[PDB]
Amino acid sequence: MVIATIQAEDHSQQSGTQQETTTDTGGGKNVGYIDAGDWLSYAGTPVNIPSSGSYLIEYRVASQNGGGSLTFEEAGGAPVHGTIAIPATGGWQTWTTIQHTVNLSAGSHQFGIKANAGGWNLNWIRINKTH
Repeated sequence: MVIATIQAEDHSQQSGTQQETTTDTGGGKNVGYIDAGDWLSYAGTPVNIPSSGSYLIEYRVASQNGGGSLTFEEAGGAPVHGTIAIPATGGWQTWTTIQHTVNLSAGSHQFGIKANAGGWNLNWIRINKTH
């Protein structure tokens, strides 16, 4: 069950990145020019987590050469929720959905993404119930 979909370009603050048109399904925009240290804050759009427990976080990503990774966290960097490696997809507009699980506490969250290593683009993020 889907808690939220957040388009990557709908950040309230960012550092180091730039938006561009995407040719992924649904069109719109993606965030690109992502490098180590860069980040995206979604603090302007808090997401309500109905109950404490496991949530599946999905990322719609593209990467020419692989090697990237990100940290999913509370905006500001604490607490950190999880990390994920971003695989090569073979092109900057060749898209795939990756996922991992995190524990989240119940209540209103302001999420952020920190790039630990670049080389990837981001279309959207989706937060899902598991349990």
